[PDB]
Amino acid sequence: DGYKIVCYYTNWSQYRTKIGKFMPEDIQPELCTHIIFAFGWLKKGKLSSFESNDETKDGKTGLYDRINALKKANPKLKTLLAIGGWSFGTQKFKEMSATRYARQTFIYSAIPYLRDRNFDGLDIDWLYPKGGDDKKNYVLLLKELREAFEAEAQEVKKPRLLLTAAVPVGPDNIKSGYDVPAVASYLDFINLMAYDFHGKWERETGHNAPLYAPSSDSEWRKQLSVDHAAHLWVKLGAPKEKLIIGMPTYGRTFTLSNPNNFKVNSPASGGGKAGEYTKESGFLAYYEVCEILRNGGAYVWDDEMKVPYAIHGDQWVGFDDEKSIRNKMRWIKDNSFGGAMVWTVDMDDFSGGVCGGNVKYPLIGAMREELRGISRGKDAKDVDWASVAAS
Repeated sequence: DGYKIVCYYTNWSQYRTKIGKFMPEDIQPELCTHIIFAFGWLKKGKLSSFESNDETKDGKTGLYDRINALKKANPKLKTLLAIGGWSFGTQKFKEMSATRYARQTFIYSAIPYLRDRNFDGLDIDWLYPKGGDDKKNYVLLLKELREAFEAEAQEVKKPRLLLTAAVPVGPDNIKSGYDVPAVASYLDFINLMAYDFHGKWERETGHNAPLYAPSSDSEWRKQLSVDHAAHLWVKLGAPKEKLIIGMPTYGRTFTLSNPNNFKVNSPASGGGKAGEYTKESGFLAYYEVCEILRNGGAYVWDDEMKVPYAIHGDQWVGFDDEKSIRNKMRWIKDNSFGGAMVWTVDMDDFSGGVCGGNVKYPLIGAMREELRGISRGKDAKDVDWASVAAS
């Protein structure tokens, strides 16, 4: 019971190098209440593996089992397998949801797939259903999934498989694809993707996940905040306690058109340069932002948005730190939402050796501390970037 801490683990984090290298055993069993495995896949209309080393074969334990092995040390921990995401696209979801036969084919493939691999549930990450057909068919998919999960539980006399989904924060995306009252009814809980509010696809700097929109925001764009998105879902009929609010352990980066104009909503020429470990322009892991702040980068706290950004030369990154995360946890409690979701567990300072505070998982550890009252350790102090970094 209490607030949830829902952590996404991404299987491609296994390929990162040096400090970035992450494996299932790097997760502390007591860190999260739920771990979601990103991702499974779809083949011939049925739930399947993303990559062969997810599976256990011949002598060799796969990633699925290494993640689920965490439940031996913490029997209260729940695991789910996610299907979807950006690589997956939309066409495969369209075809799988379009007819009852295709939906049932997926569903009766999904139940044994999960049970045989000791998963406690399924997370749907269709990004995104769009238009009237998708809007109806998505509901039909969740309805028939929940239906079948309910029946299975009673027949096998085991706790029912959980059904969850990751959902968008953009008002237009929400309106086009989501019959919210029906969607919420069939889901156990809802992982609100409260990040990617801004990024290199825009011509000015903007924060990845502002709690509140800056005053320099046009009036369309002030809709783009964590606060506005979460309350929009409530207004549309989602129960507050089913809303698990996403928290990014990453930032979105820009290259400033002029290094002297570095505030939020400043002209940008494109994405920030790629980090060594995540190798993606416009994007940095939290521990990559830490490296910047520990090597000459300047830190700005925006008291309007209640989030920080960092500047180094013409490089600009909007990210979340221990300060903004704790304030967001207070906002979760003040609004009675269901808990925090994290994207991802593998981009926090999981080794505890990069950001300088010598605490493993400073960000997620802070979430657990604020929401579930569990200490990060005796002398675990937040990094005060205001004094540590430049200004």
